[PDB]
Amino acid sequence: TAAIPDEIARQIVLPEGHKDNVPLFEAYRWLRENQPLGQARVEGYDPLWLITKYADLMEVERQPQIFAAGGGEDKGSNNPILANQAGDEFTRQLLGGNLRILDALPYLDQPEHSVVKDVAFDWFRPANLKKWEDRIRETARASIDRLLAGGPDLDAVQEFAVFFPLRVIMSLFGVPEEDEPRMMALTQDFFGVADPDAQRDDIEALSPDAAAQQWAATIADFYAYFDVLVESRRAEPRDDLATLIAVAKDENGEYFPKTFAYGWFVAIATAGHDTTASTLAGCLQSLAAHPEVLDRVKGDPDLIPDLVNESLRIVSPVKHFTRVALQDYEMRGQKIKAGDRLMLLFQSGNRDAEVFDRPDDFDIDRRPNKHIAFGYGPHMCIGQHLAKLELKVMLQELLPHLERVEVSGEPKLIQTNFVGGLRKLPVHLTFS
Ligand code: HEM
Repeated sequence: TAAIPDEIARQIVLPEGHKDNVPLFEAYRWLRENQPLGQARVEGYDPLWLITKYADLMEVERQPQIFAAGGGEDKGSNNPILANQAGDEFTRQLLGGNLRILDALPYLDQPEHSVVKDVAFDWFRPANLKKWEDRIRETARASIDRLLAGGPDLDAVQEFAVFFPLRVIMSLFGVPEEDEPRMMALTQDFFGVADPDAQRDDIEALSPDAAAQQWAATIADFYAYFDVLVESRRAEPRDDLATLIAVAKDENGEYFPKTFAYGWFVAIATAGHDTTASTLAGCLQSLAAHPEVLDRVKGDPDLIPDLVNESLRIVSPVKHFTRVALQDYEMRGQKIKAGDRLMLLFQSGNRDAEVFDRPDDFDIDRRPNKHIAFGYGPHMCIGQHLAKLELKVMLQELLPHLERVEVSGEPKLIQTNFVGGLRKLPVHLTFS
């Protein structure tokens, strides 16, 4: 019944707690072993049930009519992405009483979620992504050509891994190549709201609501860009993902509101490349630590999907979404009350020893690899098949050209409790 101890709670709830993976993962582990379902009561935050166990993540996510993302019929009464209390008060002042700052899938509950998700569900299915594999492979090869040209010493993140997923999604999306640097800068603002090296110049960095001001400012910049793209594609449809979303109409034959397209576009333009870049950089970091794995996958390229799955489980770059209980609910001997918020800790589920043998080991021979890096339930990642295709294609093209990865300098993580991973990985590569 006791609250989670304050230093364990702060490690997971505060963005500064994610600056270093070692103490973060040790806090997840302490909970899984000692207090698998407790309430964090951190100053400045709402109370949060920390969902640390793999089984519990599935139990919550498969019951959306009990555990809502956006607050159910009171739309926007829950923020699916954890802000501090001051930040949710800023957003309620800006929007007028609610937190639904985007019409993107994470903010929506059924049945609205289901109607909106169906606009793009088919596009993202594996069979419908096959048509893009040759373009993806040509982009991977061009990126590898630049890696070989630039020599063996680099930041494997900012000087390699960020570019391939950005070019892939912008080409599929239909954003011109010259607009990639703007999308990259806005993505850093969006995922960097609480990172001290990613502060926008136009917000008060030290305000109690700074992250929420940065979130809102970045969304307004994306809206200005995507208004022009939606109007362009409605006027002249093209064979791109922008068009599919921009022209979408509801059951009454009316366009979905423009902000619904903007919501898809914000998710595509941010998660559509950043998570893949994080997983690729993480995989390279793990191949430096486990050179015998690089040797094995070069010897058997059919192991590449297994390498991708284990990189997803270990990196788990999307750390959480929040839920709110619409009714009282008993789980694991605890009484969640109506109105209580939950924090779904996907990285912790991915280290659950009840599911994974030696869960901190990098082991590509987990078959099946039961990871929950893409979440679960109706909100399960829509982009998962595109991410796994891009990572497979890039590793098929890259690994034959790598004999060894050495980390030659200090890795840096994005300081976030949301969408994180490496921002810097200094390497020395040995090419074949
Ligand atoms: C390594 C790559 C990725 C990882 C690990 C990842 C992980 C996740 C996770 C954990 C969730 C939340 C699921 C839940 O609420 O249960 C999610 C949601 C989502 N992801 Fe992915 N993602 C990846 C790539 C992508 C890509 C490539 C796209 C788009 C092209 C994308 C678009 C989305 C969207 C739109 C949502 C919201 C779904 C909803 O609420 O219904 N993701 N992702």
